[PDB]
Amino acid sequence: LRHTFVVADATLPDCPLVYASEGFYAMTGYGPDEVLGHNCRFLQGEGTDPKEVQKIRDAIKKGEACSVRLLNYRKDGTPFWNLLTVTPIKTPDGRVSKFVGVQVDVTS
Ligand SMILES: *[C@@]12=NC3=[C]C([C])=C([C])[C]=C3N([C][C]([O])[C]([O])[C]([O])[C]OP([O])([O])=O)C1=NC(=O)[N]C2=O
Repeated sequence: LRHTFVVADATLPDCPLVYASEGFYAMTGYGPDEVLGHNCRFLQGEGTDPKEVQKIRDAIKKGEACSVRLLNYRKDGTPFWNLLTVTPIKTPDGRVSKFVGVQVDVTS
């Protein structure tokens, strides 16, 4: 099934995206110049459920995995439903270094 993939740097305080797959840029309409070095939340908009945004904010603080269903918006403003799974990548000393994300457009 079609999916996209990003990597966030958890050594920086606000988890900026440091790598994105070609499908991520193609699905959202943003280019690497507007994606790299930024937190993923720019994809959110009016109808994004803050209860689910909270679930990811908390899971990132606690360094746990998480899977939420988020209303996101393309660059041209049109919406799409984003099934998002965030996975923590730890160093051998237990510290979280990166977060990785699989995003599926589940608008069907
Ligand atoms: C975004 N994908 C995504 C991928 C990774 C690896 C991580 C760590 C986060 C996301 N987010 C969410 C965003 O970065 C942030 O974690 C949340 O908005 C909650 O934090 P705040 O401080 O804003 O309450 C993703 N958010 C999206 O909307 N779409 C994704 O694809």
